[PDB]
Amino acid sequence: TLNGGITDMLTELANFEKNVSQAIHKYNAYRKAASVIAKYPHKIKSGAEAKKLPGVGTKIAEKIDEFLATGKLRKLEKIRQDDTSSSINFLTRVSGIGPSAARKFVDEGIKTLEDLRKNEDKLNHHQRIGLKYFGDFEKRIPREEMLQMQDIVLNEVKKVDSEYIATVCGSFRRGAESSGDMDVLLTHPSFTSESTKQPKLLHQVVEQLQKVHFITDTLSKGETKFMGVCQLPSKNDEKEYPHRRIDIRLIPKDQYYCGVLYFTGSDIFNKNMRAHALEKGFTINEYTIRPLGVTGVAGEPLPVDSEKDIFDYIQWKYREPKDRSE
DNA sequence: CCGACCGCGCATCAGC
DNA sequence: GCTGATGCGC
DNA sequence: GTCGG
Ligand SMILES: Nc1nc2c(ncn2[C@H]2C[C@H](O)[C@@H](COP(=O)(O)OP(=O)(O)C(F)(F)P(=O)(O)O)O2)c(=O)[nH]1
Ligand SMILES: [Cl-]
Ligand SMILES: [Cl-]
Ligand SMILES: [Cl-]
Ligand SMILES: [Cl-]
Ligand SMILES: [Mg+2]
Ligand code: NA
Ligand code: NA
Ligand code: NA
Repeated sequence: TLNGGITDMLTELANFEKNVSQAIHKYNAYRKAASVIAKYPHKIKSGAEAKKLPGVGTKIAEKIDEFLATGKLRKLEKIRQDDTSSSINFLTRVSGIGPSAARKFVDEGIKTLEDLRKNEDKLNHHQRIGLKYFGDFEKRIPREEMLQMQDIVLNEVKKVDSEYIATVCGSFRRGAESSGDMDVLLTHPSFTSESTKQPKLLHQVVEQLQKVHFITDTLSKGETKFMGVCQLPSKNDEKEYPHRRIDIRLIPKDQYYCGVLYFTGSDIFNKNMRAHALEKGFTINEYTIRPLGVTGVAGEPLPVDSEKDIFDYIQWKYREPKDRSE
């Protein structure tokens, strides 16, 4: 929060480009700037000072001067005054409603929460759940609750099969004192890059968690990726906990490190690392790290036995989870 | 300049 | 039914 | 919107 004013501005600008302009590269350009500045250990005094940092160009330097000088940005002031922009930005806050759907709904006259509610018929399954838990999904999850949730998930998983290994990643693994959701990496010895000796591996876990009333809804579900809703159990007479978003990813056992790396994030950290990888002649995905042949085509997976091996391949000093929050 | 911007699972759709 | 592109999200 | 070659 040392430069909280500036970073909030950039993020607001990032959201505008993504949601309203549908300019994904401008979106990421603003995010990178916000990130590098959030990490800057000095209270910024000028755009020029800011331009020294990588990711901050001329355009953003100018905006920072305006912000430092007036405490606001006219460009944003107008965006906030624009009804269409405001409506699209809001609608995209519903899980399942993206830039396209948001703009389309506004085109039909659906611009508010009230509107969405009386038009459920026009929403797909995911969007319907996103609306239902609109309020809840906006709430943060205290680490204390993340710990209780972890306990439930690991123990329930263990009940299904002692050989499953469930790892909580995302901001939680990065040591965050609060998280936006719960991210679970799952592995079973019967599922490897070599073969799938047992079907319904993810299903079983999902089913067990639904049985105990932990998982309450499903946004989407496939063979290796579950995306849904969960809720901690409340005691007698106490208000129940808010519903939380939960993602579960089943990854081949032998590809755990690339998997835990990917799911630990952050998303921006992953983008930076994968980009750096390319520059170093490698391509990284949640399964493997492969070299780039002279042609520019990925080669065979390289041997990995720790998160650090991945960092070594691209000549990056290892960075603990707590330091990957970009 | 100007091309590149990480990589991929699931839901949905049009076209065959 | 299938494949492929697109939307959305992680 | 920003970067490198
Ligand atoms: N290669 C990519 N990896 C991505 C991307 N988005 C998410 N991820 C990865 C890294 C997250 O930690 C992880 C979980 O995705 P999530 O959105 O939950 O992020 P995080 O948990 O880090 C969080 F934003 F901090 P939260 O508010 O939930 O506490 O998924 C992406 O665009 N590319
Ligand atoms: Cl763009
Ligand atoms: Cl402003
Ligand atoms: Cl691996
Ligand atoms: Cl791969
Ligand atoms: Mg998360
Ligand atoms: Na710069
Ligand atoms: Na959304
Ligand atoms: Na998540």
